[PDB]
Amino acid sequence: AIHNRAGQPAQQSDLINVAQLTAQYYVLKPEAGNAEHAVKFGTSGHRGSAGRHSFNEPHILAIAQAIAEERAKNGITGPCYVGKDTHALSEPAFISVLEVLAANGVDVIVQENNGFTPTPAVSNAILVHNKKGGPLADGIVITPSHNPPEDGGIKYNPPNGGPADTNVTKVVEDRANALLAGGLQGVKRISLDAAMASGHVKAVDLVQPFVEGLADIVDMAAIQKAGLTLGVDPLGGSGIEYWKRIAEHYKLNLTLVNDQVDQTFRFMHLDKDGAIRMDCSSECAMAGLLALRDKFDLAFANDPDYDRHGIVTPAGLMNPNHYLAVAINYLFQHRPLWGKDVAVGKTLVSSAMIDRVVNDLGRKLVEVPVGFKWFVDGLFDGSFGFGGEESAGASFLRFDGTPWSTDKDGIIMCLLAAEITAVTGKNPQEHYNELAARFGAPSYNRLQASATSAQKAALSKLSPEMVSASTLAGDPITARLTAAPGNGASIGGLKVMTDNGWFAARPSGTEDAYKIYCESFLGEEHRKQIEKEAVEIVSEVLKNA
Amino acid sequence: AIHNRAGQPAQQSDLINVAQLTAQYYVLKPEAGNAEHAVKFGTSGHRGSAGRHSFNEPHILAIAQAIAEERAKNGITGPCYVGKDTHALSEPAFISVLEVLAANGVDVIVQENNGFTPTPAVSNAILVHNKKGGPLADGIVITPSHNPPEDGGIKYNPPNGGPADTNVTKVVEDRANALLAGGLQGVKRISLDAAMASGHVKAVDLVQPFVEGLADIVDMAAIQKAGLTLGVDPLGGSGIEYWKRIAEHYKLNLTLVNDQVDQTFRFMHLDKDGAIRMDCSSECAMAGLLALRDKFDLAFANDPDYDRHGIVTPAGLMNPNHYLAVAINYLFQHRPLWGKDVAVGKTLVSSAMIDRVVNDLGRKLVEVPVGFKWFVDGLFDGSFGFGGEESAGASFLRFDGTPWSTDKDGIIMCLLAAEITAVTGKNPQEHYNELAARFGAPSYNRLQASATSAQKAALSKLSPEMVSASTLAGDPITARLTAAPGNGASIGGLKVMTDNGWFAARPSGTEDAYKIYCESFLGEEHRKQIEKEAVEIVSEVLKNA
Ligand SMILES: [Mg+2]
Ligand SMILES: [Mg+2]
Repeated sequence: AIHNRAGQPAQQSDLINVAQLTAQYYVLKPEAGNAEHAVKFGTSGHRGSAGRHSFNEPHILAIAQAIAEERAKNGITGPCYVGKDTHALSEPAFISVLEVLAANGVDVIVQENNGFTPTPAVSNAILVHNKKGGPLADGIVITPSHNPPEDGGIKYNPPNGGPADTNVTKVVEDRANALLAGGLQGVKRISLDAAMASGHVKAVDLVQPFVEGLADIVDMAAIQKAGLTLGVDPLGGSGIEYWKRIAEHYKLNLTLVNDQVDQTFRFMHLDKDGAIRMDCSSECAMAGLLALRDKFDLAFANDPDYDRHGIVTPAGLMNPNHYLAVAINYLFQHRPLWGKDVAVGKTLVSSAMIDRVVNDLGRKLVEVPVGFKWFVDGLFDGSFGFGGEESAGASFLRFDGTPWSTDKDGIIMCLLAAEITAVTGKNPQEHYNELAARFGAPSYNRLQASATSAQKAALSKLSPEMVSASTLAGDPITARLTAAPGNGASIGGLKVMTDNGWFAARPSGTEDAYKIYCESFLGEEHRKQIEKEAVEIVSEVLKNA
Repeated sequence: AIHNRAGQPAQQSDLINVAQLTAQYYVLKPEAGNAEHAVKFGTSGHRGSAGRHSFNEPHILAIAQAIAEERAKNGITGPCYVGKDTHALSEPAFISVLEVLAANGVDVIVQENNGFTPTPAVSNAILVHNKKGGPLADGIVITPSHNPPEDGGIKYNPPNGGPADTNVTKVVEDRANALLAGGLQGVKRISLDAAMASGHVKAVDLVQPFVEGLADIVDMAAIQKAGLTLGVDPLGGSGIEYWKRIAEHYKLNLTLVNDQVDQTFRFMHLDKDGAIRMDCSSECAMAGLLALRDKFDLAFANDPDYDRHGIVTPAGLMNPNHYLAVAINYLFQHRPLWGKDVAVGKTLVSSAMIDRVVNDLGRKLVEVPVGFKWFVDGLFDGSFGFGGEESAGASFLRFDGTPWSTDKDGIIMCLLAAEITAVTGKNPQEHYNELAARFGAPSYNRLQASATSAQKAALSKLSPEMVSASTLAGDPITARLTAAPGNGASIGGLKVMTDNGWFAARPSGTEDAYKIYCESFLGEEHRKQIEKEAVEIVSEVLKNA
């Protein structure tokens, strides 16, 4: 809570001019020779804003062309599910995608009545389609997640239903930039009217199959029976009709605390930094729902692409790590059809409460570097029952151990909290309190500082031997890691562990800086000692960089 | 109220998708040969919606080109003041105008910071500019007035500051449609960036000079001294910053009841027909302010272009026709510099209360046909002190009898209500009560019935001798009119008068029907006898063909 208007309702002065920004998509163009305006198409696709010359018609035409080409080269001939969120720029982007996909002879499936579609609803659609064993489906999701109102995003999900990885994204990025440099000569395009008349664009209801399918992944009958008073802040996002449909279809006492869809997102409370950001895990952004927390047994919210979740109880907004540990602890004791081998995916900076829970359940922990990409294959083939990120995104398998969404799914994570409460009679925070009473209440913190460009490079080229420390804050070190133990993938940094605590140091992805994540099960003072020693270790190893 | 939800707050389901509509401006086009998609550029300019292929980039490019050409032909080489309202489609239309005007070498003056500008602010800017006597300025107002959120409009005001008349609009319309049929070949256009770099687009604050200028038309010192508690619903329109600046500059106890600017206009109460229409004279649309009316001595609202006014007191929303009479009766007794050479304008269908007031004051009444256009020249040369129309639009002179706005001005009409209240100690409704006591309370109504295109044609080609009746509802007929007595212009219908009442019949311009406006100073029963006989007279004079 840094900003002085953090947590306060947005004011008119905070808001964008939606129609102007949308005009800018068409009338402004990336600058020849300007790297800031180029396509940057990564793990979350390409994001930017029309007013900054970084999310405009030429970008989306170029990206859509590159995706059409790539998918064809990869032998994908089934439909492309194209979903969009509630950001303003998702509308012009969606149209550009249809124009180019249809021109390249791609069969596109869209939500009818220009509706909105969660990331996991695209993932789920792809998976359900491909299970049929015919021509392969893939998809595009037109969202910048929880970015502010002026931003747009677009990303690709290949036939395994998860985010595209760098083997695809880099080729797409280079191709799109080549097309921009070429004045879009290589872009094939037809008018929106022609695309709709072409037969290549099919409008369907994606909502009902997804909503009815939930019964195959969450215990909707136990939820119904419990008769809980449930609340949701849809945060003006892409799954607002999904929540309404879930309440209707499952006859739940589930109340939307507001039902606003507004491309200025003016209904939002401002985030910690005074911006309008639809972050379901942020206390400031969640101030609206938190002021009503006493009215519900359980409440929740989702970011605009509905791949992330925030869990509220009368006690407040749960810490996302705390919830992951509780979700895992519950699922692995309440999913008998999951094979003995089905494993638990965890990122290296997530809480070691996860480790403790997993060890207690006699289940395999597969620790991976940060990034949901590391869970996709294991969710897909059913070897990971669960994969989550401490950034409040996770997914888990259907009851029968087959995948539901291989991208993160905020809806199943929220409904899982309701299942937990219903089946056990205790909400997820009460469950966390019991974990803390059993194992101790860990103290977690993140630090950051500048590094020179050379130091930042050095930090990602360490070897365990470069670290001679044998103790960390009074305990014997049990591991010094530069690769994730679960999958052997490089951390691009360092993790050091003891039985009582750990730290991980990683370069920042966007600045010449590094971050240190650390956690102690002995408390605040012990954690502060870990911090001091982590900084000492990192300084020593980068001293010559 | 006709619609079940009239006067209710809009629901989400009532709202447009702003970015989609704005995208349609660019990606949809009018259908070649389809008259419904053609430019229709009349008294209010051209209005339509991008979603109906009637307000899209090609229309605006074509109209801007036609205006550039027409103004040059008419010897206008000073700047063009280009103002816009708060409708979504005003944003892309604004950009289109800039691109074409700059391409044509036209100097353009705009409100700084992409701000919004009332119709009368454009009119005033033109007049103030041209009083300096160099190259002539003109203007464009990008507004569809109070039309629903999905609509756009654009209209032209020549150097006399008033709405363009048919001698100009018909020519602009033909040229625009020729350009459309010609695939925009004769349209000169440069990019928005080029237009901004060209030096042809100058941004200024139009607000401050307008606000400071008000002291030369309304008695702001008297209003200040009275210390009234005033309220305003800006109705998310183009003058919202004007009301704020007025309050601050003149140190008034004037509160905005909301300060929303929202291209969905979701804050509105639904109009009589369930649409979202920003009509300041509609009780349904004004339900929000009316709910708050006990909080203020006097309150105001304006339609999005701020050329019309709504006057509220604790008794409710004033009937616009009543307010005109009150405005005239007050002004001509509180404007000593408007000598005997300054007349009162009145349209054909306005109340005969105006006749009574004007006679009582020993002033000249100039009765004109329906249409504000008939007041422009008289306002411009000072020979008309005031001219208003029944739909709550009017203007009047500065204190010294020179023009302020030759288009309708909502701001001066709202502030006049405050001046009346401050100077006299009686609000405008209280003044109407006194007029009713002096002259009787007239009973006014409008009737309509079906008419063949042929009967409507006959209706407009009548002569006084065709009305053989010598009495109307028991009184001798004192006038049988087919031309307006004040300026001799054809009325395109018939008006019959006695000392106690009158009716006027005109063909409908939008339906196969005729309309009869009727009023009696004897009361409702007498008015109904006037109706009966009017229908008989109309039937008779049209029994022909
Ligand atoms: Mg997200
Ligand atoms: Mg208007």
